[PDB]
Amino acid sequence: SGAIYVGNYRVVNRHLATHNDWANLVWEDSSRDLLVSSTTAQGCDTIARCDCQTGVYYCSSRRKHYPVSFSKPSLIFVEASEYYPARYQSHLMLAVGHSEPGDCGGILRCQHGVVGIVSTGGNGLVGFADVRDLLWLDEE
Ligand SMILES: CSc1ccccc1CC(=O)N1CC[C@](O)(c2c[nH]nn2)C1
Ligand SMILES: [Zn+2]
Repeated sequence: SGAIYVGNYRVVNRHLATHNDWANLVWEDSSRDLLVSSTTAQGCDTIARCDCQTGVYYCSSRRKHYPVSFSKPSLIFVEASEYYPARYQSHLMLAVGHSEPGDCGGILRCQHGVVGIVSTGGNGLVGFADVRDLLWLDEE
């Protein structure tokens, strides 16, 4: 579980998106595992606009924030699960770290702000859906 609240938007994992997210959809991308929906109140999370490769992420399976080195967003092959088949997910960044399915939504952050949220995992690796290129989230 977990979301980003920036302006009048809510960013969640497309596979965890609620009924109310679809009844107010703004943008969604199955290959990115991202879904943006509309909120009534203003959000206060700042999105990082940078090329940072070091940061801190929340892991709910450990009630802990872990510092990590992560690769740049890339087209990475992801194992088949009950939400998606085995395919290449785009804008994905991998780090060596603990990750469990219920961890999806935990924010990855650098000194510039919010980099993304947990999307993939297993094998002692944790994958994050980058949001630093969705420049429109700030404006409108
Ligand atoms: C943190 S995910 C994880 C952690 C430990 C083990 C396995 C996983 C993978 C998983 O169960 N899923 C469920 C949907 C998934 O998040 C996904 C796929 N593509 N985009 N989102 C991958
Ligand atoms: Zn940064």
